Amino acid sequence: HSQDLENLYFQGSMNIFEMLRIDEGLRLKIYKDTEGYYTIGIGHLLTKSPSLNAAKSELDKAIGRNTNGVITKDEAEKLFNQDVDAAVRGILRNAKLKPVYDSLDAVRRAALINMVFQMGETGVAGFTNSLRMLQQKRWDEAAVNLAKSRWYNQTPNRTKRVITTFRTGTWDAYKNLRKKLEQLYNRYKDPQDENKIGIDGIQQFCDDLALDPASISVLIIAWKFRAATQCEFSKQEFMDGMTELGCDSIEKLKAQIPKMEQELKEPGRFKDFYQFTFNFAKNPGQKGLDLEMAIAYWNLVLNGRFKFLDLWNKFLLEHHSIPKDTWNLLLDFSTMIADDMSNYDEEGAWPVLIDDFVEFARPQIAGTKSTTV
Ligand SMILES: CCN1C(=O)[C@@H](NC(=O)c2cccc(C)c2)[C@@H](c2ccc(F)cc2)c2c(C)nn([C@@H]3CC=CCC3)c21
Repeated sequence: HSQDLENLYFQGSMNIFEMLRIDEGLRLKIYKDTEGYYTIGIGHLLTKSPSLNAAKSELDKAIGRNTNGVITKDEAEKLFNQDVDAAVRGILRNAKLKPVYDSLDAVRRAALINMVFQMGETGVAGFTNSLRMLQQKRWDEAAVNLAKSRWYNQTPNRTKRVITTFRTGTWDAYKNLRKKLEQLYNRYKDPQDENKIGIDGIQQFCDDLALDPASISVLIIAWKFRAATQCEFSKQEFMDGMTELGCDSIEKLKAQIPKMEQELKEPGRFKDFYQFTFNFAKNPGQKGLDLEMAIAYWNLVLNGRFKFLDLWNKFLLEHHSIPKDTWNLLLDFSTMIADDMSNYDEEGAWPVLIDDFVEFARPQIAGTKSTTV
């Protein structure tokens, strides 16, 4: 088949796909991009349709099988290589980019393609002076000029690697990035399972970040890393997370923590974090979340947000598993409920647990109403 990766075995192992895997990241399951559009692989837009089934239909046509929205790394490379061929055709039609592209060696061509993926042809074509320097093989001067640009300020770590590629004509910046992340992962990995960081490694990670391991900030990091389960941090989770956060060091990750915290000020992002917590805390082998574990995580994530959290604790402690829908709807209850619960709609199809809670809260509510200020 024309797309077979065996047709590229004459190339080096480092290539444009592996470059963008480092600079942008790779997703093997359909996800929504910044604009809400279904995407997979390295930034491959599937459709603007709101229908996941439509996105799956487009993916199946492009891959050649029924994927149910999940592909392999090799399949993602085939999709990406088609996108590269299209980007190169565009470069070759562009009077502002063709001369420099033609003049460049293969490694530096990859750096230019990287730029086009990030900012489009129009954006790259704006770099008139730097492109002329590249065409003249004035590598150090091009590197200096590119570093003065807004591009550098927008994505400093990616831009530094692309600039180093123009400066040297080698893959050194990508070899160095990979080694840094490998050596950092090796500081944390479980000595008995190289595929994960265990509890001791998570503790070392927290210590290196100057985080109380009991801070909600730890769970915020797990959310940003899309961690599947508490007490484990898989190698893929660590590498994908450091990539998506643009960090190759603990110092850089430490600087990102306040930005992750700030994201939660949006109710939509807090809801995402709140819903993530359920699947993260649940035992993989169980369908629901044990009540005691639910209470612990509820107290971490809802303290200061749910005005009836203390009453909720008392209600549950006098109770005898929590499904996902009950977990999710507690946040909606917290958002709508009046300070005295007077606006609760019993016909609203809330979980029985919440119906019972509203009834249980009646003595406390009444007592407060008869208490002097
Ligand atoms: C504070 C809530 N938390 C967690 O967020 C856990 N994090 C994870 O595993 C983890 C997984 C992947 C990636 C990252 C960054 C974290 C885990 C834990 C915390 C600190 C620690 F160094 C080791 C483990 C844990 C434990 C054992 N308990 N919980 C408590 C649960 C409920 C309330 C308070 C804390 C925590």
